[PDB]
Amino acid sequence: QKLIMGNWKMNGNSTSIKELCSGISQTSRVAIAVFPSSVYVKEVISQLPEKVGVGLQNITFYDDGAYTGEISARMLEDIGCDYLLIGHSERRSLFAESDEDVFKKLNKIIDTITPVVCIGESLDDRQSGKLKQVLATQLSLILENLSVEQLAKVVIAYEPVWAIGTGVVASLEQIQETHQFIRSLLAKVDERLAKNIKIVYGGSLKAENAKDILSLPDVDGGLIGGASLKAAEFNEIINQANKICTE
Amino acid sequence: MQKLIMGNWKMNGNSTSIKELCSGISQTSRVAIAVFPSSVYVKEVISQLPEKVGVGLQNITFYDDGAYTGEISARMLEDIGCDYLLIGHSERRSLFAESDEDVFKKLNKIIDTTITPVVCIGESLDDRQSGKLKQVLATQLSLILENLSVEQLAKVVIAYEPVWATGVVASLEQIQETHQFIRSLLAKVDERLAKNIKIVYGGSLKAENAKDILSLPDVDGGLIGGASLKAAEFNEIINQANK
Repeated sequence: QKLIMGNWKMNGNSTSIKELCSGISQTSRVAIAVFPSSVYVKEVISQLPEKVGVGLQNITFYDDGAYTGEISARMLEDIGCDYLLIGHSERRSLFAESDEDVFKKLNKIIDTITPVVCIGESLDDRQSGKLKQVLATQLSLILENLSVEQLAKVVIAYEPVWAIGTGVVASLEQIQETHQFIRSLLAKVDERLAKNIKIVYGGSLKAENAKDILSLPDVDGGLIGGASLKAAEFNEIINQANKICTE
Repeated sequence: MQKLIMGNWKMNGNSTSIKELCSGISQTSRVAIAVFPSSVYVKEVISQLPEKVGVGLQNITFYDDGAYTGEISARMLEDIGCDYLLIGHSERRSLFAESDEDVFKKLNKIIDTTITPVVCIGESLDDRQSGKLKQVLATQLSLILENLSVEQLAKVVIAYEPVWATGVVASLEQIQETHQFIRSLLAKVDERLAKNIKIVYGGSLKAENAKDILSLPDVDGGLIGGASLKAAEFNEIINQANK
């Protein structure tokens, strides 16, 4: 179940999305997903087959009621969302989403909807040797209070912020190094699940650099960002993971 | 007169609980009505509510379209067909650290559009009982009344939420002199502008107090929370505020 998903982010409109969902609709035992903006979710699930998983890029761990401008897990399931994004760097950097905020939202849907826990270290963290410290911290509340049965449903979406926006390139060794380390943090709890948990890379992925990244031994797919906005591109990234996983 | 009765469905309801709400609200004169559903339910409300009833979004951002998850834009506000937008609600200011500097950048984004912004203001129990009410209220409109022209400050709605009032309820005449004060602020900008600006009241606008609160001299409309979800009590308040 090679998990290839696309973060659409706040980009697009009603027309550019319907033109894409037709283009997105175009494929062996793999897993493709899409996270559109909140206002377009019911349209997107209506323009795609259920084989494609659809989710939202953020909810709120509050129960329904006096909470303005927010969406809940119960309002998440009513739309028909299969997955859910948790802990994105931009919600963490531009809105100060803490590790406590991540675990609260995760606990809402953990026993239901496959969660997508996003993690990543900053550029100052990697240069100051805070690499392994922060990634263990961003995993503390998850691995300390949940079980193998709940851990298996969690999908880690590693996105290295030290390479996003900073322009600093990411060699395929340090990509494999971090994915190998993230898996080792789970291996400290259970290795049979750690070796069969989907840790998808959420850095800069394009159709040009598609292979040699998914081909790495510790990559279970990608959390594609800007490249996922185009069908001829996203479906090209689709077909790459399809062929390399078969042979 | 003219009343702007608006319903803010904060974080409530489902598709089957909104269809019955929309069709069930559809039963007014030259008196504007608006509805604030969730972003995951906006087009469902557009598909079930009449044209003359406004449908706005609860929260957007000020950043342009780009690498921003979990947010909604002013374009997505316009492309989705929203006629209104709620700005500066006390819950987003309390629980999610929404600042006046955020309120202004989001308001300034949509003021040049056909969308009527609904900027919300209000002080808590600490502020008014300590006399700070005049300060913590002029602060929140300070940025807005600064850079916005008298023409820009038109079609801007001031929703005053009495956050200071659980069992205790804001007194009736204790609201009129409050709505009188905030208009005397824009009276320093322009008396005429402060004479036409619609200022609604963001409190427990329940059915058994429809006329009285809306009959206060400086109450230009209403932004209801819990009773907007029950269309029977929602319709009656618009019906008891038809004139």
